[PDB]
Amino acid sequence: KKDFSTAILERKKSPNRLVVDEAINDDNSVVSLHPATMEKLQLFRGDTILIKGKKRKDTVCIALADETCEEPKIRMNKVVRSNLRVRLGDVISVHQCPDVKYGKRVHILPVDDTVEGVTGNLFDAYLKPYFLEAYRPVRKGDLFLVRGGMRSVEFKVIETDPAEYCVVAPDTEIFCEGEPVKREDEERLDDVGYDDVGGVRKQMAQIRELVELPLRHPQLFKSIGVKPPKGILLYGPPGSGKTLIARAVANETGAFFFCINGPEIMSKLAGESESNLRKAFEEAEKNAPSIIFIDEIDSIAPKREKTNGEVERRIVSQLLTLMDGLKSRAHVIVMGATNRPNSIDPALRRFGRFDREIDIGVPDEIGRLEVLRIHTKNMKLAEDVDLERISKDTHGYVGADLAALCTEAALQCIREKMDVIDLEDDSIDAEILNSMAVTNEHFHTALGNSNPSALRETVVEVPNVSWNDIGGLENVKRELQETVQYPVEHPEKFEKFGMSPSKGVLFYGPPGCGKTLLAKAIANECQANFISVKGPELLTMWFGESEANVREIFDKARQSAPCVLFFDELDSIATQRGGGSGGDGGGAADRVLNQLLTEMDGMNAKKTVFIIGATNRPDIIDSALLRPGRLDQLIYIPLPDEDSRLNIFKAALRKSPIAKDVDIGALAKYTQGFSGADITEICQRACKYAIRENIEKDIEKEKRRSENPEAMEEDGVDEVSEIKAAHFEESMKYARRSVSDADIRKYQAFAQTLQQSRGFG
Amino acid sequence: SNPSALRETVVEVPNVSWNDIGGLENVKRELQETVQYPVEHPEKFEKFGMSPSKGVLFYGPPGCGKTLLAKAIANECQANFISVKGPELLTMWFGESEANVREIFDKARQSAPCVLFFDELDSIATQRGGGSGGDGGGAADRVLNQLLTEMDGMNAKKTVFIIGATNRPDIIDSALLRPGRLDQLIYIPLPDEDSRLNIFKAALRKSPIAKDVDIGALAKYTQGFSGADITEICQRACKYAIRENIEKDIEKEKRRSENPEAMEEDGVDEVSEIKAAHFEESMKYARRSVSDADIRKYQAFAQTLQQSRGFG
Ligand SMILES: Nc1ncnc2c1ncn2[C@@H]1O[C@H](COP(=O)(O)OP(=O)(O)NP(=O)(O)O)[C@@H](O)[C@H]1O
Ligand SMILES: Nc1ncnc2c1ncn2[C@@H]1O[C@H](COP(=O)(O)OP(=O)(O)NP(=O)(O)O)[C@@H](O)[C@H]1O
Ligand SMILES: Nc1ncnc2c1ncn2[C@@H]1O[C@H](COP(=O)(O)OP(=O)(O)NP(=O)(O)O)[C@@H](O)[C@H]1O
Ligand SMILES: [Mg+2]
Ligand SMILES: [Mg+2]
Ligand SMILES: [Mg+2]
Repeated sequence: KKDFSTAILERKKSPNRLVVDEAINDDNSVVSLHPATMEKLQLFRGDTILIKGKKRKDTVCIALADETCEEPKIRMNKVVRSNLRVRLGDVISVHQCPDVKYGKRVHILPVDDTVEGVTGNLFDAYLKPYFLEAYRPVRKGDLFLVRGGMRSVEFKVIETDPAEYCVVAPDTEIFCEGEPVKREDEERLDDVGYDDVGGVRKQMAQIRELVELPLRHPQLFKSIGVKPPKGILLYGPPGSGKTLIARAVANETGAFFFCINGPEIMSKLAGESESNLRKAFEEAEKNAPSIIFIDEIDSIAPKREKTNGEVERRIVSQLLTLMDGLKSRAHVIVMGATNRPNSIDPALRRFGRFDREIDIGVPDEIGRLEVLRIHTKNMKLAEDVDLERISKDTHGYVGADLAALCTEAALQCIREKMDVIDLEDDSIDAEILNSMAVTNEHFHTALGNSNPSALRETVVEVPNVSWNDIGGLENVKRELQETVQYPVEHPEKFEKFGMSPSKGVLFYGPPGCGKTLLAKAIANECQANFISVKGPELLTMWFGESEANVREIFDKARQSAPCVLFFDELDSIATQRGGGSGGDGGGAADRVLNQLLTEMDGMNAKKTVFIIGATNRPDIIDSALLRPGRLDQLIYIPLPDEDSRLNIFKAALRKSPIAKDVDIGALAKYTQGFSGADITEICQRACKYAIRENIEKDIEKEKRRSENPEAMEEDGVDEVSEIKAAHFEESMKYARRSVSDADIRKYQAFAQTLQQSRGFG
Repeated sequence: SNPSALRETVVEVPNVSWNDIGGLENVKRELQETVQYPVEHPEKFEKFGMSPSKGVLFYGPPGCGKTLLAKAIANECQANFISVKGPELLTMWFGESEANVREIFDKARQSAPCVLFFDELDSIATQRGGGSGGDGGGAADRVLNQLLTEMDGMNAKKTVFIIGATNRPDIIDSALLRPGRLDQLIYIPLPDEDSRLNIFKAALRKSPIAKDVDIGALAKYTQGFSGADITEICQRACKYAIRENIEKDIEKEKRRSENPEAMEEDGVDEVSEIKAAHFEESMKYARRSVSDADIRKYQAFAQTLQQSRGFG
């Protein structure tokens, strides 16, 4: 089996599907099909055909024959590619045009920017010389290019007869009647689509199967005897993808789309907001199938505790009544968008309303890369821009932030060219304008000068850490496999033996021994999402979103199953219940303790969700967290031993320029009782010393050359500046253990007597 | 899919029976008198001109089966069971406020007969601080005083029994032990040699245990272990067996794939029963959750718990 969640997105290869390719002819009403492809299509040489494009756009052209066109090719020209909205490499479908429909009229009008420089009737110069007796097929809404000399005027197919498409026979009596098709109309063409949304595939698949399927193929649901949900609610960080995704789905499904912007509704006088809502719903019902996208729904339907006026609760109630009135099932779907899912009134998040919710969260590396590719598809990038590096460096960047980053890169490119650009002149040199290109350094500078927005939001992603990055801890990994991986990859195994596992683990040990890394590594092994939460972050949550922060992170973990919810730095929240119970500063630790235990109680029934903790202070750890049904498994992470420290050094320096004479194993003997953090700080000090050394070396070399320029560039060239043993010796000189010999036997004692904390002392 | 009404109080008869609980014969015998008789036979007490008490407190080492006894006695009497934990009560005040404890008690009244169990009294029933103060503990003080107030009005409802459970009898507020409240005191001891065999059997009553595993043998070696430790031993053993049979199946499939001509021999996946080796390995890492110094103290409290309403 496989994960069939992302199955609707898959394109089903068919004999009628041909890949896009360049044509041998620039004819706009004629393409060229390979003879074999035509035979599969039952077509013949020079036969009109309908090409199915993207965004519900299609054109009509006569297919020729040529053996150079490989089987998975169609050989269309640039104009057809633009009309279909398909770039090279897309997979269009081909259908026949048996009804050639020799048209009596083919209304043709020009575009203003393609007419600049025409001093004669366009009908007698462009249209008639190429259409009369040519029998060129024409598809309404497609821009065919024409030439009548030096100027090239492109006309849109305004109004054919038949209306859809026809063939331009000699009987087509028509001329150019005015210029009403100015180029600015392109703002509503090629606007949005599936290809314009990147970084979301699971959410996009969910939206498509909840919106497009009920509206295009309701027969499936009717036969299965299930009524599909009518309420969808997109939510996520501001600027992520919501309004784009809604419009993309609406345009791709080809259903009547009505946008109800919250500010627009609330900016009108009382009695017009409700009137507009009623009109929108009525029009959607009349023109079914339909979609009603309510952007910024939080403004028109905020939490009832926050809304003050009566003409706001009235609008909320009107919206609720209208949604309740949609149970007629007139192929109408109401989709929402709100960055504040909790700010929404609870009534909306109920059956018969917005009951199905999709979280358009922060994208991962591949998503950011795809977003950047989408946004830079039009910019004049140079041949040395590496978007992979930028995507790796852009952590916490939503799509809007990436678009702003591209814009800032372009601006920085302009600033570099400001020296050769004079602002006083009302016009800029054409050659200078066309020679501006965005380089990688511009992007790096823009990224340095740009800041992320969704850097505080919880991130649900598979960590990149593997077992290799962690040195030693073989037994800990061996037991973690049993505790986590087996009940996830093989859940039925436990049911076979009639015994359920435990969904809780606690890591206790000296600081810097690799407790945070183990959680990430085990998540990576099981390919399960990882949610990182720190005690300091939890403590500020109560002074803020309050009760709905811990509940929210746990709900997110539930929605993201399988998951590994890690609570680092339990030394603060899990502080043992004070004997003199009191205070509000610790009344937040008591909250993050009791409310957290309450959620732990309800989490054992979810399955495939494991709650892992980490504490450097097992003495103060609340004994309640150790209860069965909670973090009861206790795993001790010891200080690395002689063998483990070699692995730790190697991992810390797995990508370092270390010299050939450095004995990694030698340091292990001298560094005993040092945590992994100290072992990494040793390497950091060594790297800093090497940087100092090679900085001084390069400075001395350049100063030697400048102290008599006649001195030529000798064979001496900048070297690796590898980390010599001297640097490691100097680092070990200042290196100091972060765990004392008196603070290790105590950890051993707690390893012995930790779970006994639920009783007396 | 995720549930929605998973935080709401559930008023249902638990599925736990006396069989799931090992040992504790005397505790069950006295619980019958304390609970079942005044419910099934209410007129009996009126016949003798003496009313019973609607309060019980379970105090003992953790993992000895205090939560299970309440559910079992509810199941025996076919009475509804309402489970409330101290951590849940503490967050109620920062929320619905006064109308959470009142609401659970009203629900218990409406659901009579009922067994209102307050697990984890170690937090709400924290002894009234000598230096009374603070708002973090001002929630424990609330869930204490407001709870006692409801207990006072609950003795007239009849067929409603309030049971508590505390692993820290030292800090238990002396007010909860007053007559008209949780005044009956029942001590749940650590299981003895005979009880541990029953606990193992119950934990493994639906397990594939092999024919050579001596359940009684483990009982001798595991002394001072709570029932939770006895169940974690079985959990470790099951995990080891899962590892063993996972590796066995992987090796078998890899053997077949390392030359597909090798046919499917008579060897087929077996029960993968829990062999004695798994139990030995589990006992290797098994560690008591109750120390020998933290059992004599429970005995001392069994002796001198109800004397907490006076001085120290
Ligand atoms: N996944 C994406 N792929 C491509 N462009 C994107 C993507 N996400 C965002 N953008 C770009 O960034 C813009 C901002 O996103 P938008 O769709 O307005 O977000 P929003 O969630 O509706 N914002 P708000 O209502 O202010 O919280 C879009 O209009 C695109 O130009
Ligand atoms: N076993 C290890 N192998 C390799 N690097 C390690 C190891 N342990 C610690 N480190 C390094 O030291 C850093 C700190 O350790 P970390 O994994 O954050 O432990 P922690 O328990 O979260 N520490 P603290 O929050 O300070 O108590 C890691 O991110 C690594 O760079
Ligand atoms: N007498 C017993 N017989 C069988 N299983 C038992 C017994 N005592 C404890 N257990 C097992 O151990 C688990 C924990 O015991 P439980 O009945 O929750 O005691 P508790 O007093 O609520 N513990 P705690 O809240 O940790 O102080 C039970 O759910 C059973 O799985
Ligand atoms: Mg929006
Ligand atoms: Mg930690
Ligand atoms: Mg209890």
